[PDB]
Amino acid sequence: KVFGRCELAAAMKRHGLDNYRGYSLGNWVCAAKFESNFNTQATNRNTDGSTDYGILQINSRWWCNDGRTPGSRNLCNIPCSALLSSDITASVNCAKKIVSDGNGMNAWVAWRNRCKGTDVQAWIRGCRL
Ligand SMILES: [Cl-]
Ligand code: NA
Repeated sequence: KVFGRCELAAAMKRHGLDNYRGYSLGNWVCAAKFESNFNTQATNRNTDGSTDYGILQINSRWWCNDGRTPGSRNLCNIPCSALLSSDITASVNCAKKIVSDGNGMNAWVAWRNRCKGTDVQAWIRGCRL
């Protein structure tokens, strides 16, 4: 599923991400834009043999089991394919763990490089939330 900006903003808010660990909703929307272009089906292989899955590109090195990432962890206790559903529940629940790992949203290098320090309000402008 390719979400619209406001559709994703609404879903993320419903699932408790607005101000989660102090990160406003626009941060999460911005992160999803640059991680996946709002596409739940997005997958991308990392140089180390892990893969990133879903709207927030969650990495199999640490967070989910994809059956092909040796010597990795599954801290969200899920198959990575669950992170590709039209329904973002699994991605959101796992993201809540990630953002608590010590680095906050810096865990998403695309957030740090493209969203951090921006007028993130722009991402939810116009949306009826
Ligand atoms: Cl933080
Ligand atoms: Na894993």
